[PDB]
Amino acid sequence: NVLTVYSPYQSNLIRPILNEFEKQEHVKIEIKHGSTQVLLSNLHNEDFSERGDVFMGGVLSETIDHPEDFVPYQDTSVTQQLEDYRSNNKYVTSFLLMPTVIVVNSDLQGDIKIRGYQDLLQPILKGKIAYSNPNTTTTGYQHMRAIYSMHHRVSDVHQFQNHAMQLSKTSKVIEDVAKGKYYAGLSYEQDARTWKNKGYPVSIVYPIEGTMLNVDGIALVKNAHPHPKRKKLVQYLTSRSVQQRLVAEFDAKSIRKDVSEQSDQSIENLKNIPLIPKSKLPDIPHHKFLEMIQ
Ligand SMILES: O=P(O)(O)OC[C@H]1O[C@@H](O)[C@H](O)[C@@H](O)[C@H]1O
Repeated sequence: NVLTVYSPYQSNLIRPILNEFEKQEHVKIEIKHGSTQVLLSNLHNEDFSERGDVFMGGVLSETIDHPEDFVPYQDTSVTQQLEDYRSNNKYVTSFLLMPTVIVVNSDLQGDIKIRGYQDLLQPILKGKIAYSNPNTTTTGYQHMRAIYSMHHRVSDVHQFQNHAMQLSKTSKVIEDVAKGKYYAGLSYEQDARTWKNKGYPVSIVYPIEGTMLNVDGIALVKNAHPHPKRKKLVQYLTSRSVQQRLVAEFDAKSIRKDVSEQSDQSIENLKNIPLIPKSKLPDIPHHKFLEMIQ
């Protein structure tokens, strides 16, 4: 009856289009939410027979520690995807492009300038910046990579961590910044846009030193009784019309070549974002980088 999806995404991004899939395909979709690595660890310890069917969200092509929990599968539409971001992981289909961002409370900021990671180290901001657990979250892990990528110095990562408060959940960062508990935080584009569009005093900052771009992925979960419509769901989520819907409604950044680019107001087009070049990312395993910065 039920197709189960693991997703670190928030409900407001995926519940509507997953509802549209229910309406079109007459299948009931339930979502298991959580931090990326928490979902992957819970999935790993799940019986084959209780497991869900699809994992969507997170930098799956680079942070799946147990490939034996997934089925080798990429959607056929990878041929229509942007050349620079096609998954090199046979278990993962690229789904969305998600810039990681700095979020600033524009009511608390005042005259303080925050242009990137270096500005977060200003003494006035000490202990008043937040980020999420790099061991459990995609956002915290990708931000620590971005800081390390600046000069490939672990001391830069430690300097930031000694300056900021680590939170358990990524979405707690944007909530506490938007509500005025912190001056700034390390978040991602869609989560920042959710609260800014709700009227909260939130500024979205793309770090001038280099903005990490997440290639979010979709993967089929190895279970005993896979729902036979799960490949239709992956095709649905990576299709042109559905990707166009995500772009039009959320200012999402599509993985496809044949979908519009939309950067309403303070959301920036990828061409105007100082992305960290691939050549600056050292190609270091997920677990090893976490050992490096511990
Ligand atoms: O709670 P998490 O693990 O940070 O995940 C929440 C989100 O983080 C972003 O960085 C990713 O681009 C999203 O795909 C999603 O994973």
